[PDB]
Amino acid sequence: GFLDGKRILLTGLLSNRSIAYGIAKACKREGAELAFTYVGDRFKDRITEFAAEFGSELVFPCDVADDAQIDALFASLKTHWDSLDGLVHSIGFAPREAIAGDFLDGLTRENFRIAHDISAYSFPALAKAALPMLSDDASLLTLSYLGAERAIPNYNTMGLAKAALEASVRYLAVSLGAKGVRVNAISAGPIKTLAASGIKSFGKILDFVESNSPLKRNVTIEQVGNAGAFLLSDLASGVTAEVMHVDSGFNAVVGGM
Amino acid sequence: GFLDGKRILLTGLLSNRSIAYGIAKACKREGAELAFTYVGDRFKDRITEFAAEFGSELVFPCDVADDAQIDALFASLKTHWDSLDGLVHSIGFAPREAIAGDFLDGLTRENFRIAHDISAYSFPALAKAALPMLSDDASLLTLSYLGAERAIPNYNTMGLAKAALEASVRYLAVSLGAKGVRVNAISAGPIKTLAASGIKSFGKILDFVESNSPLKRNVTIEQVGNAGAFLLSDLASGVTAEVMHVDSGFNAVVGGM
Amino acid sequence: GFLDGKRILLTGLLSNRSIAYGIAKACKREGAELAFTYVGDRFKDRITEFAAEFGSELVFPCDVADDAQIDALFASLKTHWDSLDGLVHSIGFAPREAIAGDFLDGLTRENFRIAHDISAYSFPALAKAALPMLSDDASLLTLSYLGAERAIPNYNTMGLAKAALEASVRYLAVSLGAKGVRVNAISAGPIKTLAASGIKSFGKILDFVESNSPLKRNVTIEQVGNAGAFLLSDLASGVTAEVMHVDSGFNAVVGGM
Amino acid sequence: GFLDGKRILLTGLLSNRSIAYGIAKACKREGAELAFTYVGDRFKDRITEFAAEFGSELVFPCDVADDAQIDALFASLKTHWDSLDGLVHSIGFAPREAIAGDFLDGLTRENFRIAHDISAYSFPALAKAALPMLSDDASLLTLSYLGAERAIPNYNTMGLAKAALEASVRYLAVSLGAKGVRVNAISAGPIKTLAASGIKSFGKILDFVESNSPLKRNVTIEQVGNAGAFLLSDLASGVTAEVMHVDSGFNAVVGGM
Ligand SMILES: NC(=O)c1ccc[n+]([C@@H]2O[C@H](COP(=O)([O-])OP(=O)(O)OC[C@H]3O[C@@H](n4cnc5c(N)ncnc54)[C@H](O)[C@@H]3O)[C@@H](O)[C@H]2O)c1
Ligand SMILES: NC(=O)c1ccc[n+]([C@@H]2O[C@H](COP(=O)([O-])OP(=O)(O)OC[C@H]3O[C@@H](n4cnc5c(N)ncnc54)[C@H](O)[C@@H]3O)[C@@H](O)[C@H]2O)c1
Ligand SMILES: NC(=O)c1ccc[n+]([C@@H]2O[C@H](COP(=O)([O-])OP(=O)(O)OC[C@H]3O[C@@H](n4cnc5c(N)ncnc54)[C@H](O)[C@@H]3O)[C@@H](O)[C@H]2O)c1
Ligand SMILES: NC(=O)c1ccc[n+]([C@@H]2O[C@H](COP(=O)([O-])OP(=O)(O)OC[C@H]3O[C@@H](n4cnc5c(N)ncnc54)[C@H](O)[C@@H]3O)[C@@H](O)[C@H]2O)c1
Ligand SMILES: CCCCCCc1cc(O)c(Oc2ccccc2C)cc1F
Ligand SMILES: CCCCCCc1cc(O)c(Oc2ccccc2C)cc1F
Ligand SMILES: CCCCCCc1cc(O)c(Oc2ccccc2C)cc1F
Ligand SMILES: CCCCCCc1cc(O)c(Oc2ccccc2C)cc1F
Repeated sequence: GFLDGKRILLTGLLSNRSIAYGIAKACKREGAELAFTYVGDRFKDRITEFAAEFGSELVFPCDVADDAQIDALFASLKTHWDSLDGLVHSIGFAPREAIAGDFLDGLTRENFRIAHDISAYSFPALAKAALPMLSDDASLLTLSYLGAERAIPNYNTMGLAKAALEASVRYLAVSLGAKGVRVNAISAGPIKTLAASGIKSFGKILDFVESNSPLKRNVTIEQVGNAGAFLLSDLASGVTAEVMHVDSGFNAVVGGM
Repeated sequence: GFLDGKRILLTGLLSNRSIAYGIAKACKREGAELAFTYVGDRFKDRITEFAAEFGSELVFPCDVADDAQIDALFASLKTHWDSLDGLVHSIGFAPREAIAGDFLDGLTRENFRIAHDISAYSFPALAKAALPMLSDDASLLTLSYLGAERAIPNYNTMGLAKAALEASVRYLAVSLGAKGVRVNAISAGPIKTLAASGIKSFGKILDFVESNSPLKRNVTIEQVGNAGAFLLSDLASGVTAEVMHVDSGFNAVVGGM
Repeated sequence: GFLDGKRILLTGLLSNRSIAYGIAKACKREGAELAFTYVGDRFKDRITEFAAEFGSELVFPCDVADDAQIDALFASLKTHWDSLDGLVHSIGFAPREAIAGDFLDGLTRENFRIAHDISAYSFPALAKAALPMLSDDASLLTLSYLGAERAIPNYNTMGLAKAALEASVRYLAVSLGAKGVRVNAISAGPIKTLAASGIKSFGKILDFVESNSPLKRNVTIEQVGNAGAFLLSDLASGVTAEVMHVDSGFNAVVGGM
Repeated sequence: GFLDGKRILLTGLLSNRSIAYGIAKACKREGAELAFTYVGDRFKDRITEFAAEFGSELVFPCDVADDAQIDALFASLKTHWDSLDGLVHSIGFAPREAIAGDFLDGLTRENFRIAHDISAYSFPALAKAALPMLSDDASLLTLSYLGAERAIPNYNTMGLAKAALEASVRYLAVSLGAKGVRVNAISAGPIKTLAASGIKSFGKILDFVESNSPLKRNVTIEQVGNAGAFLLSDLASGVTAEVMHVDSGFNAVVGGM
């Protein structure tokens, strides 16, 4: 397959509906060797099973709020892999009130700080910590959403954090590019994941995308997974600093009128 | 003039080269009544003189790192003005290392936090605190830079923060818009201000814009000031959620080849 | 006013609902001297009355399909004005079928040709013909619509032509910029004009913008007019190659969900 | 491979440096069956050899200036293939003067017409003619350049045509999407092809991209080819109406300062 030999670390594989699961499944199909992170000792068994499904026993704890855990992740990974070819950042968080209702009602300094710390900062932070072991042709991928580009109801503080995240893709691409490393994002359409059980204006958004997207259907984690596998692969060696929409074309229309 | 009767609070007027000074001068010319903020007791005399130049004695301290000072600013302003028609956010900061050299070398969690706190969060934070006294036709303006949209050498962490800031313009526009309040940014070209004495890759950027911009010249604080006055005025009542480039058209070209 | 002394030629003033009428009214208020074009001998009396309303008797025929008429327009204007400070291009056309229903059903080579000839080519063609008499600080303005940027139902072939038009703003800005001339567009929201009595999916779009735009209201020709006057004026001397949205912020949201 | 069974028609394969050749080579590797167009009887032998290199004897004449040839192309193809799964539009032309020097000097109505007819109109025209035989999961791909988005010296009239072309990608995506057909573009970086021997400001642009792109290298037809194969494949079933940059990240920076 087109990822034969590539060794890829995936964050954010929480359930079999996680975007990271679709990415994991596609990467495994195309021949990659995988390793996985988790947060909280209670998910250790679950992530261990997922890893074994993908022929892997490489699982490591990493709460990205913690500098020591970020450093320890790569120290641990390095005892198995002398080099890293891929990194999937599929991590996000904002306090409930900061992604519900009116943008200002949910705005506080702490809510802003946490959302940007976990959803934006953590991507280049992982990149920096991984750098000494990145292969020259490594590829780093993060996940964003159209709320970074345009105001979408309820997305609120997460829209700000995703905008910073997309900017980080561009600055990372420049920092790491002379070495040969690529950095991209996928702007994925709505998919019913665990994170989506935050606000269900989600049902409304899901219906709207199905009705108004050019393909008249919502995307799947298989479709996002395949796009992800592509970006992580040498097939995409000409592509960096890109935010690729995998959203049935929804971003490109004015819908609903 | 086209701002007759409008009462406008300006942050960030540090010296007579400040972008806020150009905005202040243009607003005053067009008939606005002005008030000003400052940071640190040592600038109290200087900002007091600027205010008097613009026919004003309304000066208030406000370090935007401090919730109590943000709240106290509007409590103080309210003892003079029962309503606020305009707000100019012309504030930014990142630690020196976070806007010099390689993006990852200057990246730390604290540097990221501070840059986003001061340069991005503070805009909607001031908006929220001002809201109870905003007039229905009020207009809020912030200042951004092309580094939000594309990777520019040295801008680094500030590029991420400005991207979040531009997103905040869109979410603020939605939150405040049903009331009638407008929220916009100007993406200004390089201008030799006190903030510009950070990294002088500035001389290089300044030369490059002069050589490659469509108008073959750098912008002035008078030009940014006039665009600002326009946005704060009822002339711009159809315009909100916009990031307007005032940069001699530089953003629209691929230059230097 | 801020256009005192400026001499501005306006195309496209067809009725008192025309966007050009709002622009004309705003320019006249701010002190400009106006001249006007028309198409077809039957509109000569009507445009003559409009011109007199704005203190002008300067009216000239110009079908932009015709090279000879474009050249003759400026020869005629030059017998009155030795220089031209402003040009408003507020002209568009596509055959009915090319802006109704399915994009491919209405697509023919001739429909494509006509739409691009009249709606896109004519802007830089007028600029080129005007160039020998343009003042160094002249300002050229055209009108576009969000359908250039994103696919909007029914807009179809006009979306392609407006995309080419917006590109022409950028290339014109470079060509004319070293002289000092500025070139911009306003991307206006829907306004019930004569052109809007093409397809009334217009009623639907109008309702959708009112319901979903940040300001929760449609724009007016007064609002587009004032933005236009600003762009044509020295207030906007820092602004070129820009496509400014005057659409109540509608472009910046994902609405309707 | 990931295009096994897919039947793909490629236009624009002129020499072994053509972007279409890289696309052809990648599609063939991934298992596609190919057919090819050519213009002018003198290239019949050359295109016949290329086709045989890719295991094909399916070659057809098609000058896209001619409606009858467009219709005859698909009538001919249909005698071999009852369905079409992919279409690569890798065609462009503007008269020499319209892509050299100053934008207005090279601007004429005929130059504008020809550039838009051949470089923009021809894409949806081929789509419309192919439609009756397109498979439900078909994928249509065109090639664009950054000059559509920003003004690049010399690109001039072709910048306008590529902007219209990118808009056509969005309108085509909507028209064909309910059926299930996808439509995308690749915005490729400079590559030394036969078309590039127009103006050699090309050497300058090539050097500039190598020096300033994040990956510090120019793209290859292999890299554009692989991205193309991806877009034409079911791996990209979630992706439509997209303009994907394959340009070493050059679009995402401000370079050269
Ligand atoms: N589901 C969608 O509709 C959608 C659309 C566009 C983008 N995205 C993005 O895709 C990414 C994945 O989300 P998802 O949809 O797969 O939902 P998910 O719940 O399956 O994945 C979210 C992950 O974030 C991880 N996470 C949260 N806080 C963390 C921390 N402090 N340290 C480490 N990990 C942490 C969680 O463990 C979880 O694995 C997110 O960035 C999300 O923003 C999702
Ligand atoms: N000068 C340029 O080239 C340029 C270009 C584009 C955008 N901008 C932006 O314009 C805005 C104004 O900068 P400037 O160029 O006028 O330089 P400046 O130094 O004159 O203004 C910066 C202001 O930020 C204020 N500030 C910093 N920390 C603060 C805090 N904690 N609380 C309150 N105020 C604080 C300073 O007091 C100062 O008044 C900034 O947002 C800047 O990012 C500047
Ligand atoms: N009305 C809207 O909702 C809206 C929104 C965005 C942009 N626009 C654009 O604003 C501009 C003005 O349109 P409008 O809304 O004021 O409607 P309008 O009917 O009042 O103006 C259209 C003008 O195009 C002129 N025109 C058509 N063919 C011509 C030719 N061959 N030569 C010279 N002039 C010709 C007509 O004479 C008419 O004056 C157009 O470019 C339009 O695309 C309109
Ligand atoms: N080479 C680059 O740097 C570059 C960069 C970005 C985009 N592009 C685009 O990629 C596409 C392919 O160009 P290329 O670089 O492979 O150069 P090329 O010369 O190899 O391909 C151009 C093709 O256009 C075809 N063509 C011209 N007129 C035609 C007509 N009337 N009917 C049918 N075909 C016609 C030619 O036959 C030729 O095959 C073009 O659209 C071009 O604009 C090229
Ligand atoms: C807000 C209306 C539409 C949002 C749907 C798309 C979407 C985007 C996401 O970034 C997403 O993941 C998160 C959302 C909020 C907080 C944390 C995460 C991981 C989940 C999700 F369903
Ligand atoms: C990094 C190369 C080009 C940057 C020049 C434009 C510019 C943009 C700015 O946002 C600016 O103001 C700051 C920059 C860094 C940190 C804080 C501020 C206020 C100053 C400034 F000169
Ligand atoms: C297609 C749905 C929304 C379109 C509304 C906005 C609009 C945009 C326009 O560019 C416009 O003017 C024309 C439209 C088609 C053909 C010719 C013109 C001048 C009129 C008009 F009402
Ligand atoms: C104008 C300066 C940079 C242009 C380089 C990239 C490029 C873009 C193209 O679209 C291209 O193909 C054509 C260019 C002009 C006319 C016709 C074609 C096919 C060739 C080409 F080298």
